[PDB]
Amino acid sequence: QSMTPTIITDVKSFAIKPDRHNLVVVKVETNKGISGLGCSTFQFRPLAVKTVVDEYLRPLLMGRDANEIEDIWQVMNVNSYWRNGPITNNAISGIDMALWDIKGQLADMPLYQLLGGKARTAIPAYTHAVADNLDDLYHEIDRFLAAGYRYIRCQLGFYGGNPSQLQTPEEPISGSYFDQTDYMETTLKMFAAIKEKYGNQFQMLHDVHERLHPNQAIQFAKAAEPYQLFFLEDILPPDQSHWLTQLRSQSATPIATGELFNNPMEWQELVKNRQIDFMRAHVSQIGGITPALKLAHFCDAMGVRIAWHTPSDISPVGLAVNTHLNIHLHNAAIQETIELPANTQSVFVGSPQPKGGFFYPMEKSGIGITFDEEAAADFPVVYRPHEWTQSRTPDGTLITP
Amino acid sequence: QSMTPTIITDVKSFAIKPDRHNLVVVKVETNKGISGLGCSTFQFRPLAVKTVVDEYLRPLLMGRDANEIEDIWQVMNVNSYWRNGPITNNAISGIDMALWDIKGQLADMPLYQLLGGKARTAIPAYTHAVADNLDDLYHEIDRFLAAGYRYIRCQLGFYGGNPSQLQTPEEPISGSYFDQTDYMETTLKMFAAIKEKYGNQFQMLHDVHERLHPNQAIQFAKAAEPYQLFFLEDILPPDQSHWLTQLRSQSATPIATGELFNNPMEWQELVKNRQIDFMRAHVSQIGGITPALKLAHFCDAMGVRIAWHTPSDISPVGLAVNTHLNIHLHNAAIQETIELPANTQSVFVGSPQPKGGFFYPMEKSGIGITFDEEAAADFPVVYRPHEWTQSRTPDGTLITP
Amino acid sequence: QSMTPTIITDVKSFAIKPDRHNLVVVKVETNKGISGLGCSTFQFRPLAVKTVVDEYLRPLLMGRDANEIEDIWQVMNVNSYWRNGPITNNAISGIDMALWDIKGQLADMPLYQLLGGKARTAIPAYTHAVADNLDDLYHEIDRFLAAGYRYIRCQLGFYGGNPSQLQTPEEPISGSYFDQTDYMETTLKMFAAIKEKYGNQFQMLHDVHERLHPNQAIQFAKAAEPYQLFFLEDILPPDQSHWLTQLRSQSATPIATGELFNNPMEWQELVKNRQIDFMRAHVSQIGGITPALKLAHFCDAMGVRIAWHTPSDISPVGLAVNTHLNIHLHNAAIQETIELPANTQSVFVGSPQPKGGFFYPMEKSGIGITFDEEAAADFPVVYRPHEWTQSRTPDGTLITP
Amino acid sequence: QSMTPTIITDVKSFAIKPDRHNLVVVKVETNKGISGLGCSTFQFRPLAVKTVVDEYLRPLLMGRDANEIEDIWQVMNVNSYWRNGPITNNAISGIDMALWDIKGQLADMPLYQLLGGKARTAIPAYTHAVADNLDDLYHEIDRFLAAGYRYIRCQLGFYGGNPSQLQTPEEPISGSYFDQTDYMETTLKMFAAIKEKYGNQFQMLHDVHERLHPNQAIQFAKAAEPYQLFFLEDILPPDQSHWLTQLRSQSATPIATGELFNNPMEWQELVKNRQIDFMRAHVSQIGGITPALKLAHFCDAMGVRIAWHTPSDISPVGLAVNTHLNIHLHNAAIQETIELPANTQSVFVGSPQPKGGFFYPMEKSGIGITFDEEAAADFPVVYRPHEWTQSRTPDGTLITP
Ligand SMILES: [Cl-]
Ligand SMILES: [Cl-]
Ligand SMILES: [Cl-]
Ligand SMILES: [Cl-]
Ligand SMILES: [Cl-]
Ligand SMILES: [Cl-]
Ligand SMILES: [Mg+2]
Ligand SMILES: [Mg+2]
Ligand SMILES: [Mg+2]
Ligand SMILES: [Mg+2]
Repeated sequence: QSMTPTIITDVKSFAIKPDRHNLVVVKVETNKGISGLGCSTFQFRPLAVKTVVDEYLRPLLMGRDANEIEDIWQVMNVNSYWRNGPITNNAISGIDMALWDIKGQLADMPLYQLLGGKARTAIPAYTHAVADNLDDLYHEIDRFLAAGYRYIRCQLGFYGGNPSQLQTPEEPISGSYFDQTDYMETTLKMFAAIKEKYGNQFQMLHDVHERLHPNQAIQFAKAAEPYQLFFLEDILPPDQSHWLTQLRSQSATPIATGELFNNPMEWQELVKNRQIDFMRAHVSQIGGITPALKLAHFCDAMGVRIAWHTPSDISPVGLAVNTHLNIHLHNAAIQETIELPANTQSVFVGSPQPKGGFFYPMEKSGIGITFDEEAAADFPVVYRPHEWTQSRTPDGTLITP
Repeated sequence: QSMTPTIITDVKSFAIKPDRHNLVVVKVETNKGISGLGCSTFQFRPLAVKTVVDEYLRPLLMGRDANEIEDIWQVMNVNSYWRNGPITNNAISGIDMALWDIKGQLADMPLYQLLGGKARTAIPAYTHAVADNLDDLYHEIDRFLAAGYRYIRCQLGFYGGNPSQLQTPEEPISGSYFDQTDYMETTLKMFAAIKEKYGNQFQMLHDVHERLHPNQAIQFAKAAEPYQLFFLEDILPPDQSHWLTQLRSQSATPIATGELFNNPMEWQELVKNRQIDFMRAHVSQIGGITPALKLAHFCDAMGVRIAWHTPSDISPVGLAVNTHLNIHLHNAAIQETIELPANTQSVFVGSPQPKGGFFYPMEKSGIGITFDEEAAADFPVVYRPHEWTQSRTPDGTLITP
Repeated sequence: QSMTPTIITDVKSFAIKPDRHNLVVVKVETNKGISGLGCSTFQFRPLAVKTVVDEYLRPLLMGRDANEIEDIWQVMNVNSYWRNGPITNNAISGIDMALWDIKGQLADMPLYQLLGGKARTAIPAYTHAVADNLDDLYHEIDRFLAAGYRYIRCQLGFYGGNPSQLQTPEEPISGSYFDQTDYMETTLKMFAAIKEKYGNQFQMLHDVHERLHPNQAIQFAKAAEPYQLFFLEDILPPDQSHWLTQLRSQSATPIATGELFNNPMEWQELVKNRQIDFMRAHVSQIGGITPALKLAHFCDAMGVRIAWHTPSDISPVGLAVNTHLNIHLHNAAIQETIELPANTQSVFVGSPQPKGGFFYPMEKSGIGITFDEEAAADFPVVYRPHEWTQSRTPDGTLITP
Repeated sequence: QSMTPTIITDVKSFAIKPDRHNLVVVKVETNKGISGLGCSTFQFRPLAVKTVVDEYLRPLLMGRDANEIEDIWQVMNVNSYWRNGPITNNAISGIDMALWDIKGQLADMPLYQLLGGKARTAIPAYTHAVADNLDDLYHEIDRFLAAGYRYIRCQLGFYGGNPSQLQTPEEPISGSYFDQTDYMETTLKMFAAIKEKYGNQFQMLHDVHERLHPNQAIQFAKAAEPYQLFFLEDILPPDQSHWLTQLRSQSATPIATGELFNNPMEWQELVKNRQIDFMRAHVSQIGGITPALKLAHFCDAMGVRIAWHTPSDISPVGLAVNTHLNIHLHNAAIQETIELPANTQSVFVGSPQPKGGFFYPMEKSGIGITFDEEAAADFPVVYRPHEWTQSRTPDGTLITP
């Protein structure tokens, strides 16, 4: 034959914290001595993801033929009967990505080539500029412009912190407090100042990060329209996305959403009805490369573009996968980038980095990342309280974070 | 590197007629000595497809890097500005399939493995039973049942021929004549007779082949409901598919359509609105494997299944491609089959054949078909008049064929 | 009788290039010595159109009664089973137009009279002003205004060329490059400058030529609204025209589209739902005069107007046909015009030319064009690479051209 | 030139009653000695139609160029500012038809040839079988079957007459009385009896003639479904046609309507939304051939077929026009026929008659009818009370007739 079964002989998970974020990576070993890596990084619940991989997915997968990625994905997806969700899908993602890594290595092709080759020369990147005053923000923007970036996510002010820092009722419920009206006003002030100073030199992005009640979100998105953002992101929480119908009939601000999605019913109608311009799914949250390709193709049919969520809390394996998908998929639009720290580079070898404001194709076979098991051992998970997920308006209402 | 450019060094087309149908196949040669085959078979206009490949696609493609299938597809698709259509897309398909063949060979994987592996053990097949009387029809059905088929397309009577054979006005316009009411009545008689004789032993399919005016189609599809067909196919022509809205609200007969499609606007709303159950696209009519994968994924998002059109007028290259797609795609449902004649097997080596009513995965790297250039030379194109495409009702109205 | 059969005794095609564009014209001869001409001009695939006419339509048509234009159209339209598309329809168009030419000659009436007579005195014309700077653009506009034009298509800048001319990634994929944001900004700058200088002296048109992603198209069309264009054309590619729903609910910019259409499913919903103001079909792309009349009447029912695509790459036969249709149809709005060069006038006699900014009725019987077979012989087809159909944004993405 | 102006030198109208129905015909004379005839027959208000032609259309039209049918139609249509309606449109129709007659004569072509030639060999005809008992109905059906008819409109019982003939309140308001429940029950009894006796030998039609309240109409149409009528006609009055939405979602009975229409807003949504299968417009009620062609093309786009209203109260000029339209239009379905009496044949020469259940193309140039002015003089209009238009249910409610 030209191809024999590739038998899974081990499944391992590694929950580690080299730098600021808890990561989870999965390694699948085979009888051929070809191993694959995958990203299962859900930084807030890494121990729970590890439990799923070690106690449930490993015994399910042992002995199976890794060549059949599609069937294995389908099996994993429904294996616990109840399905979808952030812990469930991250565990599945690590396996699915590792199987694609293995297939690329067997083919001796980088992942983007195995998938059908490139759709572009390189994918544009965007960086993040955030400061509590305009002067410091301009300095960040200036640096990125000199580095070749033509797309920059911009935020003025910080929106969290002790209730002592703003007007609240007495004895406020503990949490991370901000004022929605101050957030909107300050951000519009920022848009106007950046536009006046930089004009067409680059395109702003901005992430509303579900800070607003529905009508506030609609008003804010309308107000963003004159500033010609590349996109305005997450103006509504996932379960109130239908409110976009009112916005879309009166505004042409470009809309991105989806980093929070982990269930197809969150996006099915949005995509079918062209209610968003950019799908921002986090690949591991939707269950890996297998479902990501299908989603990208569904979006493409509707003219919806892709901008996978690629935050600081992603492993270099997940970063590499997004790079391959972005080079291959015709409807990929942009690649979110945050600089990788030194400890992380010590554990993961081969991570892509932007060059002159673009990410170029990665050429090693498979995903292209090597994992140093021994170095990883020095960086166990460390518990974080992440108080920003207890976000409150001044009256003490717990809002979507 | 793990992978160097694969430079296209020739593009050849072969219009041939080994048996009953004019075929067109394309061969792409590379600097690596790896060649790929593709199907461009549009049996009614083979010389026009050959003109497009030889005069336009060859000079466009010479020297390009065959690894970049996605980019090359995008380039070909819009290259003549005006696009879509049966001649345009068949020419593109032959190239696209050949590039996938090359990529599979470079990977040393059969196409279904390169795409992500299998989603099933084997795809069910269906055959065709057609006769002008019930007794002969039963004999065909009996033979197929003994052979292991559980799905059989059934047709009673022939619907064409000289106007002398039915009541028409005097001096009828020349054409292939039939009576729509006789067709409907005879077919319902067939459904009832088969159901009484065979019950649940197999599932019938039936192809209406756009024979009907819209209300007739709706009535006929409703009348088919008690007979539990696997699907009822092409009840409406492509430009009147919106009439399905009336049918779908009052009937649950399973509906298949799409073999005629060669423009995404033919299916976009049908799929988005779940107005069909099975998409029956002819892969070469939609431009090859690249767009077929995207369409299958779009359909999958909506719960629509795939049953690629696989008639007698398809080359063994196109047949092999459908087999790989059917093994790989989770939403593939069934594979239409017609027996391959001896002359064809003389020119094409490696064609898949059903075994016990299923098609199994093909294991040679790439698509898996070898083409005998020398044998092909003995079978030039031969002009056919195909009078059945001049179909008329008794009054002489030219209807969709 | 008052009328005997008109038997088709030959069908000839001529693929020629007198000037800048490959043309295809068809000639139908009859037993009455009355011949007709038709336009089958698809400049990018002229040899393929010729193959269809010579190898397939000629034998189908020989001996038929040319009087029955409607039946012959219906026969041709479905003759290859699969149908629609640019090559298929252009071949059909040449025959259909020639039959109308013959019928007009037998009637001794110009085509517009045969169809029912005029609906206006003369159809307004529009010309094209394009330059890479405002000063040169104003000089073009000034000249057209003095010539009597009240409608002028305006474009500032050129949007194509070597990737060396803009910022791209290294080793850019070959193609014709432009920047969408620069295109939008420069065009809005043009609208504002022309409005300030000329005010109400004439109405601008502008052709977006499917350069934009969907949300960009919507934003750009909204931004065009204050400039009171006669129409804004092709803001979206044909398979993403549904995105107009979002635009139409928030903007009253006049929208034209359809030059790319060659399948009724591209326009059926757009027209039914009044989502466009002007239908810009290219008559030969939709299969000739027979389907053009039906489409114009369907549009008229919905209040949609007609502006047939009449570019430089049309034969004088196609130009004459559009002139007759524009004089006759109540909902015809405007006639796109580009000057005809000398070599072309050497081969075709009788071409209409605008006078004082209008086209007047043509008075010779039939279509009114004579074709010089001998002169045509001096101008064979010459292959063109047309790199503009390989249009890319800076990242290298192949976009709709 | 090939064609000079054709100047209108007189317009005459003739209101006559050769047999059972008041007819109105119009004659347009020209400077060329070519005259045309048109039908303005609105049998209930013939003197009012004559007033419009003689007092208003004649002075408007005198001296105009008859060649410009399209412009003249547009002028007539809006000439009284307020427009549409049965008297307005019938007057316009007579002129429009006469101008087409003139154009056909100038072309030396029968009207169907001038329009583009035939779409079929001959149009099927249907006759009417009506009796107050089944036996007499069967005798009518038997006779028509022997004559070659395959389509027969069937009615059992008569639904009108003195209130003495059914149960009513005392001192009933004068009118023509019937019982809706008796009508529905008797008609379903008829459907069942005919089906049992004749089966597939012919297809029934039935005209509900707006006898029913909306829910009754929906129930009745559903109940007709098993009987496979060619169509069920006028189940609802024109201003309650929207009630079809409920019927269409649960029934596939074929629906025809439109003989009452004289305003495009009556049909615009019905056709656009495919809520009817057959459009039954009375050509003179919609303003003549010019708007009839447009309506037929609009219907064709939507897959709606045409069956022009051709009752006994139509002039032979109107009958001839319908015959030409039915031979030419691809979506024409059937031609209603009632036998022409002897006095009428004395005044009009050239009337078409069905042969073996079909109407064949008419071959004289123009419409093909000659009018005997002298014979017409013997048949002045005679006032009729037409009590059937005062239709009442037993309680005395005046219902749509
Ligand atoms: Cl932000
Ligand atoms: Cl084509
Ligand atoms: Cl069948
Ligand atoms: Cl322009
Ligand atoms: Cl009136
Ligand atoms: Cl009746
Ligand atoms: Mg975000
Ligand atoms: Mg079929
Ligand atoms: Mg254009
Ligand atoms: Mg009626």
